[PDB]
Amino acid sequence: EGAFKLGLIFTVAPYLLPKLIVSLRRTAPKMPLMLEENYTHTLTESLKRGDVDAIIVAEPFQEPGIVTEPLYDEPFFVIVPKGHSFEELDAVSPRMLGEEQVLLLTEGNCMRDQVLSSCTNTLQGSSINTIRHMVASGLAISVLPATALTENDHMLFSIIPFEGTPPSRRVVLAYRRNFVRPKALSAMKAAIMQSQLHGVSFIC
Amino acid sequence: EGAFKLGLIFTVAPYLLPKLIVSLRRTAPKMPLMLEENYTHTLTESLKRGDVDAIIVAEPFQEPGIVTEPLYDEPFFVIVPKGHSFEELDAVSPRMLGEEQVLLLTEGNCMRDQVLSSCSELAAKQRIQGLTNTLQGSSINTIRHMVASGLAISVLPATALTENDHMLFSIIPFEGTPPSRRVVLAYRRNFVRPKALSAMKAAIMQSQLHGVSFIC
Ligand SMILES: [Cl-]
Ligand SMILES: [Cl-]
Repeated sequence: EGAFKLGLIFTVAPYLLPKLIVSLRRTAPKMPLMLEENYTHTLTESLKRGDVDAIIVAEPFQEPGIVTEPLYDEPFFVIVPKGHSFEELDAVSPRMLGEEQVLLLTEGNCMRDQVLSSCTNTLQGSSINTIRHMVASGLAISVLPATALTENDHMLFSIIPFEGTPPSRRVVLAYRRNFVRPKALSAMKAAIMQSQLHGVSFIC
Repeated sequence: EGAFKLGLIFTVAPYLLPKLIVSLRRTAPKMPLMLEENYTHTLTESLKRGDVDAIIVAEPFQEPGIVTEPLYDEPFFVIVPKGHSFEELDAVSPRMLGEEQVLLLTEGNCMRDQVLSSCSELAAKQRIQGLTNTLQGSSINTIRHMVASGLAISVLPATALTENDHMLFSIIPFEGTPPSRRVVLAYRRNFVRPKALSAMKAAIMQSQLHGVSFIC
């Protein structure tokens, strides 16, 4: 088979891919990947031009001539520096975060909106990588997507769940209505679905 | 506010930060960090305007009124899909990867040139149709996953190599003298906080990062 071109948003790509490759070898053993990571907007534009075959992005997503399929829901968690007061709380986070310094990802990341919608000087990182290590060092607190949280990273900060129903995002596969590789696409949505990504609720 | 503003290149930040954060809690346990990851040239401009207190970059680096202090050398390794011929090879990779499809980082990554300048059978392809025809990924993240998917082979910095990703591709050593990069600390020459600086170099030197040789 010949290369599928897949684009994933920044806040998803580094976490989904490792598992997508493994389950892709089950579902499309002979199909190489050509991979793009980028902002939703530049990703939509590139898919519209057929520069890229399918992209993984998140609600809200609506675009003429483009089809999306649900993949999974991914809950958010609050992270805080070691010794932050929320360390005493079980899963006590609603919008008690109005009184805290919160790092939000830069504009262009759909993750700024989805946390903002849950609850100039606004402390802000360009990425999860810089945001998690800023928090680790005590600069402030943030909100991360479940799949961005290493089992092994309670050494760096503390993950404090939201209470009740956590804010979450819906990750989806977007592709052109007129796309003409039905087998590659279908093989792709199955690798993702059989991927075994931790921390999410697959949509079935 | 006690906050030290530190910038690091893309191909360094994700691998050094976690350890650095841990060393830093011994050597400046009250110094919070503002961080930026970016391309070298972007980073230098920020250092110069004082938006950032210091930056982590690699050789070659020379800039007027900027000082650098070496931190470590970091070898490169070839990575190849599962089942690639290089897999039964010894540590055989000289530059006989002029014969292979070689993924390389996009323009703005100093790692593009370091990989190039090592080999030359590879600069040839760039001389050809290069710099857009070239087979490239903007990040080590997309590259590692194209190599693992089947797409091609590549050359990676040691500290990017998960001791537990033999699942995805195969790490092939360069024979004899591995090509390497030199990671260094750069700051303006008359920075007012020599103590902040010195705790940074200290925390990095003691970070215990794997696969590098520290420069003492
Ligand atoms: Cl990120
Ligand atoms: Cl540069």
